[PDB]
Amino acid sequence: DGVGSSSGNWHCDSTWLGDRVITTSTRTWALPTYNNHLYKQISNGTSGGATNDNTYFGYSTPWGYFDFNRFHCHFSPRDWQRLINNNWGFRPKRLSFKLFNIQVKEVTQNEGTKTIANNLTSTIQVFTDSEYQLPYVLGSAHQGCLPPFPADVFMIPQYGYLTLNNGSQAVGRSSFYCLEYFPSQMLRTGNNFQFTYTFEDVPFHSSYAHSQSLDRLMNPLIDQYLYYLSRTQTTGGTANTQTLGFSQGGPNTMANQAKNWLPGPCYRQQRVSTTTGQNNNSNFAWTAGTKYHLNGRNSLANPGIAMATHKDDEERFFPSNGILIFGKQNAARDNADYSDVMLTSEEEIKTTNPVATEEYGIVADNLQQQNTAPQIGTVNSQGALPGMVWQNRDVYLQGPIWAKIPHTDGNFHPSPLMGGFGLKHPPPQILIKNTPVPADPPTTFNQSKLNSFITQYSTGQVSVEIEWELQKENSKRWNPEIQYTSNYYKSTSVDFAVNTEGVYSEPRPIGTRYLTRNL
Amino acid sequence: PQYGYLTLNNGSQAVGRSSFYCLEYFPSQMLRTGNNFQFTYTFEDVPFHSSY
Repeated sequence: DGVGSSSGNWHCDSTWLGDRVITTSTRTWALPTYNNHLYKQISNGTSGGATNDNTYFGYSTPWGYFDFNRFHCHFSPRDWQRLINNNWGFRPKRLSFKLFNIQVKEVTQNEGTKTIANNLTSTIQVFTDSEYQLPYVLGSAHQGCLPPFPADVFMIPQYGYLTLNNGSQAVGRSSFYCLEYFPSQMLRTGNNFQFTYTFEDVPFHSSYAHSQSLDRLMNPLIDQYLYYLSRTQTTGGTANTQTLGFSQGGPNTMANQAKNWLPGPCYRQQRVSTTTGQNNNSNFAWTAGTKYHLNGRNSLANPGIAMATHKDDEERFFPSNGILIFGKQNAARDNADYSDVMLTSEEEIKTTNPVATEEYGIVADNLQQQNTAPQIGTVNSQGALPGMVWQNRDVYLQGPIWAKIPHTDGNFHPSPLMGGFGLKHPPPQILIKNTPVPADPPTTFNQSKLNSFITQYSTGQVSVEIEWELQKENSKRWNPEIQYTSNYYKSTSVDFAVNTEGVYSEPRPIGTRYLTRNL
Repeated sequence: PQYGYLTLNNGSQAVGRSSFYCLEYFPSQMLRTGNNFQFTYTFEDVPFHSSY
């Protein structure tokens, strides 16, 4: 451990072992100085043009954190093609972490001449929060991941958190967390940092699509032995009376047959079309949205429960706020055009789940009599019933991996609505910060705190290794499957590759459910 | 020198069977000043050269 000797290597490799796969990825980072080393109250109120639905209260800290909670940090696009073609599922088991080659630099600005020189004595402060005593920011799909392409250099985000509020004011039950109250390890150049984490048990991910549906689980050749009500009014003519008639279900009346299972839950949303001439001519993005009400606020049900996107031959329809939407390379932040975003599709789960843009079913409404016509009622929102089945939302190449289950008394089927894995004890947050170095103090005493600092920033590498567990394919199916493939004809540039200017780019969101399985 | 390589083509355009190799995908050893690097290779059998 000296100045003139490096303290690491470059490990970026993926190995396959039958039922395991170990992926390692290495990047290079740089950390600036946040808030000029100060804690700051930040808030938003109901004054101005703002509404009550968008207010907050919180604090902002000089610490920066690491986010690798997204699948493209670990999987090269060939390895994503090896994964989804040959397996019925996967879950992770354990991971590791390693920071090394810390360099700390200082900058000086004198009359346009900006000089950068080494600093060999300054430190950085890194610690992990294992016992979960902080707010958990990860798993909320923010920016700042490791880059998809290994040759790129990225910038570390900033750590800030929210508390309770009443408008732009706090309450008595609010909290303030000072991040210099936790034990941390200080590293000069020539040091390093590492730890090792172990996942708990979790269900496998369902990386398959059923080849069969709930309404078609019967034998097409044998009648049933169990009747139903088939006729109430006679058919002799116009002199009809009331009667009772019964029949057996068979091959020609397969909608009337008795069934054992129910489709999944429904929470209906509004339908919009990709052809702009077929929609209503008003701004209905928020007024017609699907919302859930929570303490005088209307939060957007995004992306809602796991429901199918569109039925057969209707690829142009999609729910307004019920799917994941991914932006292309160099898309605008506000008011991006339709040709600049990528819409995903969850048509694989229509074998069990209802379509998000249609109702669940039809129930009875009153008590029919001799002088009373019977009435029906359309169910738009249905909770759980005994005997339902459903499928969770699919995972993607650039979607998130995990999410922390909130510590409450009760929860029901704790899978994340953005897809991925549900964990009670997630991977811990890692917080990094430059230790301050003062400027020249006065010669006489002063009890004020020092506010004149030397401007610094740091850099180095990072290494993440995650081991996955697999489940192999074991089907007896005769005809060929469906595989993810490339395009055969020529193009201007190769997909999943660099530009002629050096810009990496992803053409399309890749799903996971391509193989088949019977119900 | 500098390392560059060629693939298949049809005119100034690629085809589907083309390849892209990213050279930061292989394991490599990083050297500061004061380090070094070495290896050792062995040839297979080959006929003698006819220097006559």
